[PDB]
Amino acid sequence: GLVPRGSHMKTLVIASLSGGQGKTTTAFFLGKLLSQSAKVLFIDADPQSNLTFFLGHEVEPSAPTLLELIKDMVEPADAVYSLANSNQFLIPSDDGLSNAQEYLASSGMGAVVLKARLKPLSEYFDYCIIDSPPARTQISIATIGAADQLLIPAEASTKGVNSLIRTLEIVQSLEKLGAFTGSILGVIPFRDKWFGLSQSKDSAGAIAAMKEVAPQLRIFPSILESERYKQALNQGILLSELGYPDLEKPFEGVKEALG
Repeated sequence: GLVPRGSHMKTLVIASLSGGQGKTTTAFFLGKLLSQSAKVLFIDADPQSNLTFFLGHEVEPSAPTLLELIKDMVEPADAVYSLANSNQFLIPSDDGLSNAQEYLASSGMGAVVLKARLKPLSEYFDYCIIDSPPARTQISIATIGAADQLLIPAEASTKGVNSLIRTLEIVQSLEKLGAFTGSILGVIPFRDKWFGLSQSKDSAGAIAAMKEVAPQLRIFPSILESERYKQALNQGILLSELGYPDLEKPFEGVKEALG
């Protein structure tokens, strides 16, 4: 049973055209951090289902997940599961989430299907954090449509700059069509390589080119390349709890920009 409150749930989406463990990382640590003093709803919109795994949830056989919520086969709240933490909940994903592609496309309003599905939950949480799939897919675009704020991780590399660009053009076209009504929180570069005191010229350049391509956008302190992210993720804890609080700073920065 879900306790309703005075809350008007603010939906944040971590979206980026290309394949990146950057979104899932950013969704995990950012959600966990928001849940310190707020009620947070995680949505795992990637058919790879990592966020669901990292948050330590397993989907039982006849259990309704995101797929069932998208296809209107179940009340929204029946796809919301409680987590270990008392402030964190999860609309999971497993195997067949990709069957949502056909359903969404053929509906003729894919990009706003999820936005609709989640309205009912508006009063029950303070935040919704969506980890979107690593492609242009129907789903990909339904998450963007659902967003009040959009956060775009981008690899500090040429591939990352090109992905930032394709993502902004996808967003713009959804805005023109009326699907995307939110604003863009900013870009958060990731896999930024440093060699002690000097950063990789390649990373410095990509990040410099991000500010050029999108001078209107805010570019957050970046996520250093580091195995720690994967280590904490694996044991389901924050980076500060693992012992490396500096790495947590760029996520703190994002939290502070939502308040």
